Amino acid sequence: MLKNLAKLDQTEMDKVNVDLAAAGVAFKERYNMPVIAEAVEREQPEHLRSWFRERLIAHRLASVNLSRLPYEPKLK
Repeated sequence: MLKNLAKLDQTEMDKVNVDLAAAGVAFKERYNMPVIAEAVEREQPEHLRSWFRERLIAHRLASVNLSRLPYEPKLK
């Protein structure tokens, strides 16, 4: 109703944060700069290891697409 703590929930955002790390691993194409597949993997809590894996496919799509919607202008 008001308290809304259940929304921000450290676990809720934990889940969202893990994907970002996964995306970072997709920066392995950009391995012309430093990317540690070990680190990202180990940064993700083994508990939800599957989540990293599943998200990895998602981030693979997002890596190969290139698009991703960067900055660009585009304003009404």
